[PDB]
Formats: sequence, structure tokens, C-alpha cells
Amino acid sequence: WATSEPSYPSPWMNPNAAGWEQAYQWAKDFVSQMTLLEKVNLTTGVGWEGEQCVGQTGAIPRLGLRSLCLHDSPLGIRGTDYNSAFPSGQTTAATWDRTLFYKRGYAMGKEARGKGINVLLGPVAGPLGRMPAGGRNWEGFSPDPVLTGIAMAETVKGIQDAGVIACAKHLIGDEQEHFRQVGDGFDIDESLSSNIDDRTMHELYLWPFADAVRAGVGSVMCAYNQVNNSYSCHNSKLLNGLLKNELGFQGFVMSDWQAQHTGVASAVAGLDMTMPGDTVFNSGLSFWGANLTVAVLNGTLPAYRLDDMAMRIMAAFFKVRGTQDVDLDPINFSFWTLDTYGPIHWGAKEGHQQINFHVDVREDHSRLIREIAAKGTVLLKNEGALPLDKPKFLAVIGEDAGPNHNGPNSCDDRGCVGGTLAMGWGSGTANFPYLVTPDAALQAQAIKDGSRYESVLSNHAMETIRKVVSQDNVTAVVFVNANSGEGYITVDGNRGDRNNLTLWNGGDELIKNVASWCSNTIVVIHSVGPVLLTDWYDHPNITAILWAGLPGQESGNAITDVLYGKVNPAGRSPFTWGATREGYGADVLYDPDDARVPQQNFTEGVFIDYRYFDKHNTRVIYEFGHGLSYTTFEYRNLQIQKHNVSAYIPTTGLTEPAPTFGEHSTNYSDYLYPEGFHRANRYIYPYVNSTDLELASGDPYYGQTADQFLPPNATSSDPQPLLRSSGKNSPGGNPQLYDVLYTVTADITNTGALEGDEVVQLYVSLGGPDDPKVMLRDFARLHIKPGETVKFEGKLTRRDLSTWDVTLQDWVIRDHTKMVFLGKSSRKLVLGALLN
Ligand SMILES: *[C@@H]1O[C@H](CO)[C@@H](O[C@@H]2O[C@H](CO)[C@@H](O[C@@H]3O[C@H](CO)[C@@H](O)[C@H](O[C@H]4O[C@H](CO)[C@@H](O)[C@H](O)[C@@H]4O)[C@@H]3O)[C@H](O)[C@H]2NC(C)=O)[C@H](O)[C@H]1NC(C)=O
Ligand SMILES: *[C@@H]1O[C@H](CO)[C@@H](O[C@@H]2O[C@H](CO)[C@@H](O[C@@H]3O[C@H](CO)[C@@H](O)[C@H](O)[C@@H]3O)[C@H](O)[C@H]2NC(C)=O)[C@H](O)[C@H]1NC(C)=O
Ligand SMILES: *[C@@H]1O[C@H](CO)[C@@H](O[C@@H]2O[C@H](CO)[C@@H](O[C@@H]3O[C@H](CO)[C@@H](O)[C@H](O)[C@@H]3O)[C@H](O)[C@H]2NC(C)=O)[C@H](O)[C@H]1NC(C)=O
Ligand SMILES: *[C@@H]1O[C@H](CO)[C@@H](O[C@@H]2O[C@H](CO)[C@@H](O[C@@H]3O[C@H](CO)[C@@H](O)[C@H](O)[C@@H]3O)[C@H](O)[C@H]2NC(C)=O)[C@H](O)[C@H]1NC(C)=O
Ligand SMILES: *[C@@H]1O[C@H](CO)[C@@H](O[C@@H]2O[C@H](CO)[C@@H](O)[C@H](O)[C@H]2NC(C)=O)[C@H](O)[C@H]1NC(C)=O
Ligand SMILES: *[C@@H]1O[C@H](CO)[C@@H](O[C@@H]2O[C@H](CO)[C@@H](O)[C@H](O)[C@H]2NC(C)=O)[C@H](O)[C@H]1NC(C)=O
Ligand SMILES: *[C@@H]1O[C@H](CO)[C@@H](O)[C@H](O)[C@H]1NC(C)=O
Ligand SMILES: OC[C@H]1O[C@@H](O)[C@H](O)[C@@H](O)[C@@H]1O
Repeated sequence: WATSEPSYPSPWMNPNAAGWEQAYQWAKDFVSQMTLLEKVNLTTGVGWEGEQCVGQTGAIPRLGLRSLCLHDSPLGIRGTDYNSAFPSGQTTAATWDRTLFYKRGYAMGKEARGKGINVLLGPVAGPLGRMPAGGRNWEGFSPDPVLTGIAMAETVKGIQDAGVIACAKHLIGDEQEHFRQVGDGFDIDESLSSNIDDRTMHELYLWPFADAVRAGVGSVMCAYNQVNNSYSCHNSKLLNGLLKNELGFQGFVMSDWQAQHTGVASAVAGLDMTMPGDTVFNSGLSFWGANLTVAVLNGTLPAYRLDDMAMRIMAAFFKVRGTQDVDLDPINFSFWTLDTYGPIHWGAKEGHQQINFHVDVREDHSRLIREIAAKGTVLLKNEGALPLDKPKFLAVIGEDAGPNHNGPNSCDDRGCVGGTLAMGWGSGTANFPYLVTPDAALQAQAIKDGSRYESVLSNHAMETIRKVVSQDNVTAVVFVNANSGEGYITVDGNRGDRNNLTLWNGGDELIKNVASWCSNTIVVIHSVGPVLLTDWYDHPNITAILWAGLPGQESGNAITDVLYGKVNPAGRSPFTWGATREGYGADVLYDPDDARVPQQNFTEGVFIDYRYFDKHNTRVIYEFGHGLSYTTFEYRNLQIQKHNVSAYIPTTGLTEPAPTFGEHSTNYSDYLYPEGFHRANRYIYPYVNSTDLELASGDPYYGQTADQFLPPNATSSDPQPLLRSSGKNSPGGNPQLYDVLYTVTADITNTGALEGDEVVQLYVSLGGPDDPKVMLRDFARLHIKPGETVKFEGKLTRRDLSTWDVTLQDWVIRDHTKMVFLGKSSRKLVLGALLN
């Protein structure tokens, strides 16, 4: 069995780090004036359903700070009205456009701010996408680390310039939604452990988080799963050794809802804030809260650690926002209802006022949502069918093309299929302000165009369909979908995770039938991820296939732009379209197989998605980074310019000893509930109810000093040595990792008749017997006019060419023959040269 090695003590903030020096100072000037009670309020959630947002902290009224509001989603504001619904992160990734990564972020952030949210619970790098059938991979960006890391840095930078606090979501493992928690139909004693060896962790799953740390993300969420059999929220090597030690993360770490299962041990493991605060939803008891105060008071949790917890939360707050002000606008919505009036303490039915204000907060974001959705559509196949000109008879076919007869928001958290699919289910959702359905957008295009339009919005009226598409001169566009979501909603026996990689609602045989009766058949797929196209992609009557992903509120208008050439395709697949499911290598584990704790050995190593296909030459139908245009592009004249140099010297030194900020009284009666006080039911408070700390806690396991149940040095205050693989005041790793060793340029020439975008992609091969054949390392999206030639330049950093040595515990550049390639895809590599 795998074990998680201990890394202690929990690193405290560096006052000279990166872009936090000022935010550190302002936090220092603020937490210094906090009582122990107030520190426990900022770190402990009020309990599930306790307030307005999906998570809220204790307030600090004496210092003028209201409760902090934390809320979903990574694609728009969840559970409220007059928000926008942006396209998924997966689809956004498919644009391969950093500008759009950022614009979507700043967009989402501005809406969260307008509602009064202080922490937006996004963007997502866990799951990265280890298995195509994973329930939530669509919330992320790509199974590929470089594209995902770029998308994260850019989305985080957007969210926070708005500016609310961004949250790098689900720290590592959690590539699957089965067994993420316990119970729920299965007999497992603990959550699944995904076990990841050290090299895999550094150059695959942690890679994007590094990028989020280096971009300045204010918070990080730990995940429900264990890693080497200790929950990510109790994990020393992960939270202390990797995130806060090596990458030097300066912000605060919050828990996934009910992901914390221990109090003090979790605090020194690295957890700064527990959410929504209970031990368990509606239980009224906390592993922190009252337990947190008696932990300091009885000596076993060092004072410096709770000050660090406070320092991190308040530093994040001050890093965004950018003024020393606290003092926020009111939280103007409520998550638990849409009613205008209701209990502000929803769970307890206490505090009946106006909790919903219906603030339009939408701006003109529909322009951006429609642009991203179109520029993120992938044109998979095009045998002379597209763009559509003025078809005499256009016939749209499929349920996915129509309205949910029950309305766009009929199902809470999007937990059902019906009509068009524009969004997966789970927390990663928002309500649509409207949902432009393809039927309506295409019909209106055809009418303006003078065409004849008929639609059959069913997957099963077969003879009805036949009569429609058999007629002379028919252009048939057929809409099919596949879905997944978070594990707490089962839609048609899919327990969050996809059961299989085929289309839902019999889309396969719907396509096979339409292609059977019509010679110009176009397939559009709305889906959470790849679907096996094997039985029908090469049909001679299917003349084009497009993947439009999860486009959000403007899905209809976006696919019309692409079909009629208003927007020229360019979108590249953020994943591989394989022929079998075994061809992807790793797979979801749907059954614990009598095991008490399901174990997931990540023995595929760094070989997920296209890396796996390329290594074992399993069959690929559309490769990673594939996408077509209505024009053509000629790559010529490769140039690699090598910068000298600067030797990679280690890092190096010794930190400052753990500080204290403010003081705490030792008169236990100071922490009793104030005399008049009224306890909202099940609300999580910081006050003790007995001057007997053992009784105050009510923990039946009470009474051991830190040396009896915490590992060595777990509370140590002494200066700690600096890790070889970090930078001194440089969060993200040894800053020489990001020196540019090579500049790579080619000449990209549009050779078609229509203007368009091109997604030049940069791949490297690091020699190496255990290495992939190609790894993506840079990319660029260029706009080129028909006659034009354009200079693409890419960069390769010292990290870009490195392997993680575990003996050395750093990054090295081994002495293997190494090469760089430029391609139109993972496989369509047209230029290559030796890196000298
Ligand atoms: C000071 O106050 C704090 C706050 O309440 C109080 O903390 C609690 O401490 C106990 C230790 O006494 C913690 O409980 C243990 O937790 C660890 C990690 O989860 C377990 O390994 C421990 O196992 C013991 O007993 C088991 C049963 O035989 C064995 O299997 C095991 O090997 C161990 O012997 C035990 O479960 C508890 O988590 C915290 N509570 C919170 C909310 O943090 C502390 O005890 C007080 N200190 C003093 C000196 O009074
Ligand atoms: C999950 O477990 C794996 C393996 O138990 C952890 O990976 C291992 O990480 C340690 C460092 O944390 C590596 O240690 C080094 O060992 C070399 C000898 O090979 C030694 O010379 C060095 O001094 C160094 O200590 C270890 O090699 C590595 N093992 C593998 C197979 O990669 C992993 O970090 C664990 N993850 C978590 C979150 O606990
Ligand atoms: C820790 O956080 C909690 C929750 O945010 C804080 O509790 C809030 O405290 C105020 C007063 O301290 C309570 O106000 C009272 O309402 C009555 C009428 O019901 C009114 O007469 C009072 O003047 C006051 O407005 C408020 O209800 C309470 N919130 C809850 C949910 O109970 C607490 O103060 C924080 N502790 C510290 C040390 O900052
Ligand atoms: C802190 O703890 C004390 C006791 O540990 C709490 O006080 C007590 O509350 C219980 C009920 O919650 C009272 O007991 C029983 O209550 C019913 C309903 O009133 C009563 O009719 C029965 O005859 C029976 O006594 C108990 O009398 C009461 N004792 C005292 C001294 O208050 C206290 O409420 C807790 N404080 C907070 C802020 O939660
Ligand atoms: C502090 O944490 C402990 C557990 O770490 C909480 O303990 C519960 O106490 C009840 C009392 O009957 C037991 O039945 C449970 O087994 C205990 N553990 C749980 C619920 O996980 C304790 O309530 C916490 N203190 C406060 C004030 O919430
Ligand atoms: C491609 O589409 C055409 C229809 O446009 C299919 O052809 C018809 O085929 C049936 C039986 O094969 C004949 O009875 C009809 O007279 C044909 N009509 C026309 C207009 O050709 C053709 O079979 C389709 N191809 C495939 C592989 O299914
Ligand atoms: C301790 O606190 C209580 C209430 O907060 C107060 O009434 C009492 O006088 C204090 N005692 C000492 C010795 O400070
Ligand atoms: O609902 C709010 C939170 O709790 C859970 O539902 C999800 O796992 C989280 O990702 C989410 O941020």
C-alpha cells in the first residue's frame, strides 16, 4: 500500500514574496488587531445553509468586515437570476486563445463582484482529464498540462483584475467522480485514494497549479479524494511540501464542502479555512470553530499557525481589491431560493428579510459568450459541405437541436437532459438568462436567406424524419449530445461519471439513419468530452462533423456563425477522439471490488490522452489539437534562436522564524458566548460554552499533546530550510525554470481565399527512453488575411525542456537528443529541427 510522507511544519508566508509584499503588510496591519475569536471566525465557515452564498465565513464587525462570501461557478454565477452562462472551460480551452481565456475570466469576475461574491470558486485544473469518461473534466480545460496551465494563469489573471479572489479548484487526484466521498450506495470506509508517484506529480497534474500559483491565485481548494491514503485536505506532502513549500504559494487553502474530516491535524497539514464549516452538513458541530479556539487555548495548536491562516485569507483579500479598505457591498442575492424575501439563515428558517435583489450584473457579456462559443467550435471533418451558402432546403434533425420542453432552467444544477445540451451538471453550473436554441438560430438564418427550413426535433420519429430528409436537394444538419456531471446527481444511471463514450439518446443510430437517406449530412456534437465516432465518421454521406462542446447561453447563434462561415473555424480539440475506450489507457473505476478503500494506481504515469495514444499507437480518429478551417495555411522557414544561457544554480537558504500577530487572552471566560447572545440554529460560532476546555470541545478523543498524535516538527516554529526546487522570494519555483532558452519562429502564410485564424502549435521531444514522442509546450492563435504572411514566434523555457529528478529533487535537462516540431495538430507536424 502507498503512504503519504510527512512534510512539516506548515510553511508560513514570506513577507518579501513576489507580488505579495504589500498585501502581506496590509494583512499584518489587519490581523494584528484581531482577537483569537475573530481569527477563528475568518477561518471557520458558518455551516451549510447558514447564510446567503454557498459558503460564508464568520464576520468581523469590530474591525468592519462583513462575512466573506464564496460561491460557484467556474463558468458563471450559480443558483441565481440575471447572471450570464459562459461556455465551459473545456470549450474555452478549445479556442486556444489566451485573450479569450482572460476576457472570460474578467467577465465572470465582474459578475461575481456585482452580486457581492468575494471568492469565485474557479478555475479548474483538477481534474486534469486522466480518463475521458470522468464526470467533471469538462469543468477543466484540457488533459494537457501546458494548455491547461496557460488557460489557468490567464483565467485567474482575469477573475482577479475584476476583482474577486480566484480559487484553483480541486488540488490533485480526483480524476473521477465515483467514490469521491463515502456512502451514497457503496460500502467503502474512506474515499478513494489516487496514488501518484513523484515524477508524475511534478510534470503532469501539479504543472498547471504551479502556473496558477505563479499567476497570483489567491486561494486553492483541496479535493475529496486521498492521495497515497491521506485526504488532500489532511495531506502534508501536498499542501505543505508541494504547494506552500516548493511552489511557495502565498494565499489561503480552503476545503471542498465536507472534505475536512479532522480538526487540528488538518490545520498543520496546511488547511487554512474549512467549508462550509460543519463536520457534516447541518450537524451544528465543527472540527474548527469552538474546537479551533480551545486548540490554541490548550497549547497544542501553535498561535503562529492560526495567524498564518488569517494572514493568508486577508493577504489574498488585499492582493486583489488593491486598497487597504475593507468594507464591501451587500451580498445582494441568495443561493437557496429565488424568492425576493426569505430567511437569510436558510437552513434554520431564521432572519426573514429581503434576501434577493435581482441585480442585472450581466453587462454586454453575451457578445463575448457568443464569440468564445463560435471560436471554440471544432470543425472535425469537411468534405466540401461547409460553409453553407444558400441551401434550397435546410433540415435540422435531433432533440439536441430544440428546446427543453420544460424550459432552459427546469432542472436544478442542470441535472437532466432535455433538448439542447449547453452545460454539464453539478456545482459547475449557472442559470441561463436565455438559451438560443440551434433550431431558432438556424431557422431565422434560413428565412432571411430565402431558404426552406423544416426541423424534426426528435431522435426517434424515424419515418417522420425519413420523409423530411429524403426529399430532393436536402441539407441535413443533425444534432446529438453526450453528458456528465458531478457525482451527487445521477442522470440516467450515470453517477456523475459517464458510463460510456457513445452519444446519448441514440444519436448514433439517428445519425446512421439520416446518413442512410440523405447525401449531404452534417453532424454537430454538443458534449462534455470525446465520443467514439468509429462506426460513422467515414460515412460517404456524412459530409461534415463539428464538435461545439458546451457553449452556454448563445449555443444556437454560435453554431450558425460557424456553419454559414460568418466566423471561420480554428478551434482545436483539447483532447483526443479515440476509436475504442481502452485506446485512452486509463479508465474510470465504477466498482470498489470488495475493497474497503478504492485504490487508483496512476501507473500510466505521464501518459494520458494523446501521450498514451502516441506511445502504444492505439487508433486515433481525430488527434489532440486537430481542427479545420475554410482556408488553408502554409508553414515554412523554421528558425530556432538559442539564448546563452545562465547555469542552473540551486536555491539555497533559510527562512525567517514563524511570527505572531496580536495576542489572545487566557481568561477562558472571555470566550464564553456573550450574555445576551442568540444562537441561530446549527450556526457555527467560535465561542466556548464551558470554562472546561475538554468539556467545551466535547471531543470524546480529547487530551493528547501534539507530540502524541501529530508527526515530528508538526508545530515547530524554528526557521526551516529552503527547498532546492523553489525560488527565494519568487512563488512558482526556481525562477530560472522560466528563463527562455530558445526562441522558435516560422513563417505562416494564408494560401486560401477567405481570411481566418491559425493555431500554430509547438511540440518538443525530450529524447529519453521513458519520454513521450511529443509534448505540447507552446501555441499561438494568429489572424492572417488571404494573401498574407505572418511571423509566429514561440518560446521554450528551462522547465519546458526538463525532467523531474527524484534523487536530486529538482528539474534537470538530461543529455538526450532533443527536437522541436511545429504542426497544425498533435500529429500533423510540418516543420522540425534539432534543438542544439
Ligand atoms: C486541545 O484541544 C484540541 C482541540 O479539541 C484537542 O484535539 C483533538 O485532539 C485529539 C487528540 O487527543 C484528536 O484526535 C485523534 O486524532 C488523530 C488524527 O485524526 C488520530 O490519529 C487519533 O487516534 C488515537 O486514538 C485512536 C483510537 O485508538 C487510535 O487509532 C490512534 O492510533 C490514536 O491513538 C485520535 O483520533 C482530534 O482530532 C482533535 N480534535 C480536533 C477537533 O482537532 C486536543 O486533544 C487538546 N489537547 C490537550 C493536551 O488537551
Ligand atoms: C505518493 O507516494 C510516492 C511514492 O511513495 C511519492 O513519491 C516519492 O516522493 C519522494 C519524495 O517526496 C521521493 O524521494 C526521493 O527518493 C530518492 C530515491 O529514489 C532519494 O534519493 C531522495 O532523497 C528523495 O527523498 C521518491 O523517490 C518518490 N517515489 C517515486 C516512486 O516517485 C509521492 O510524493 C507521494 N505523494 C504524496 C502526495 O504523498
Ligand atoms: C463571529 O461571527 C458571527 C457571525 O457572523 C458574529 O455574530 C453576529 O454578532 C452580532 C453581534 O456580535 C449579532 O448581532 C445581533 O442581533 C441582535 C438582534 O437579533 C441585535 O440586537 C444586535 O445588536 C446584533 O445585531 C449577529 O446576530 C451575529 N450573527 C449570528 C449569525 O449570530 C460574531 O459577532 C463574530 N464574532 C466575533 C468575535 O467577531
Ligand atoms: C451551554 O450549556 C448549558 C448546559 O450545558 C446550556 O444550558 C442548558 O440548556 C438545557 C437545554 O438545552 C437545559 O435543559 C433541559 O432544558 C429543558 C428546556 O428548557 C428544560 O425544560 C428541562 O427541565 C431541562 O432542564 C438546562 O436547564 C440549561 N442549563 C443552564 C444552566 O443554562 C446552555 O444553553 C449552553 N449555552 C449555549 C450558548 O448554547
Ligand atoms: C470538536 O470535534 C469533535 C470531533 O473531532 C466533535 O465531536 C463529536 O461529539 C459528539 C458528541 O456526542 C460525538 O457523538 C461525535 O462522535 C463527535 N465527532 C464527530 C461528530 O465527528 C465535537 O462536537 C467538536 N466540537 C464542537 C463544539 O463542535
Ligand atoms: C447516400 O444517400 C443516398 C440518398 O440520397 C442513398 O441512396 C438511395 O439508396 C436506396 C437504396 O440504397 C435507393 O433505393 C434510392 O433510390 C437511393 N436514392 C438516391 C437518391 O441515391 C445511399 O444509399 C446513401 N449511402 C449510404 C452508404 O447509405
Ligand atoms: C474573565 O472574563 C469575564 C467575562 O469575559 C469577566 O467578567 C471576568 O472579570 C474576567 N476575569 C479576569 C480575572 O480577567
Ligand atoms: O457547492 C459548492 C462547492 O461544494 C461542492 O458541491 C463542489 O464539490 C464544490 O466544487 C463546490 O465549490
